[PDB]
Amino acid sequence: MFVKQVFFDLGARIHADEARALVAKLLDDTQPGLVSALMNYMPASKTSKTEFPLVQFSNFNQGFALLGFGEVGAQILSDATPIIHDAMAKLFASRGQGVVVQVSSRDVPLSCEKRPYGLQYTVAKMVVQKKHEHRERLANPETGKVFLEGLFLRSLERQAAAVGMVLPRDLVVSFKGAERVSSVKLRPDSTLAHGSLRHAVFEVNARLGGLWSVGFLLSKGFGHINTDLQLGQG
DNA sequence: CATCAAGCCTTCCTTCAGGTGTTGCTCCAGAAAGGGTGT
Repeated sequence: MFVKQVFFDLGARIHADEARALVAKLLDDTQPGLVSALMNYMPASKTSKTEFPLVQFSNFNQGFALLGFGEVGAQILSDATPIIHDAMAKLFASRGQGVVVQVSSRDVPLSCEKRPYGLQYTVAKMVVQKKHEHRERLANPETGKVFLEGLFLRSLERQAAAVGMVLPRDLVVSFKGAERVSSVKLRPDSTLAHGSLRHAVFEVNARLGGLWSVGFLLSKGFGHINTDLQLGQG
């Protein structure tokens, strides 16, 4: 259907995972149901859900941003916005002179159509390795290529299934190359790290008309970009 | 290339003129009786 994008401006850039950690800490004391819905927690305990994250953070040049996929995530985002905005207002008025928190909103629709010609899409900060077997597949390009093709196709399929719209199942994908290889950290000052691709280029015969999320670590603002910008971006 | 506004308001009838004159029925619904005249 549609995905709603909420932009939060504080005058300074904070990273999406750091904003996720910061957002949880300020509201930990009060209103726990709002935090449970925002982070996609299970309704009983603190453990997050296994399924597709409806609410995820993203990147914003002067702050961070929220993505709510579908009507449920849009409603969760709709009820979350004033409490979170007041939380940054009190947090940034507690210290310093004070800064005006500035909000923005968009309701981006989602669409997909199959075309008989290849189309190019580039994704930045792409996490691909999460067990040892995926590290073994990444050593040889032939057996890592088909793994990446299946990962991209299953990512598109699970996002189409979670948003509630039908995706044609005759899509063919192709992967050209990635600019860099870098690690990501789950928590700061932790020895554990996950391998990741940087500026990866993919080619799909079909076209996409909105925000699309691919791969793992979707709730940390990793590996989603606006396709509607990328039609004819060059 | 996608949203982002994607109207608000308040007006939202007013006054008389809102007939006048005239027509407003007529007539006949008998049948001898005394004269003619025409076949």
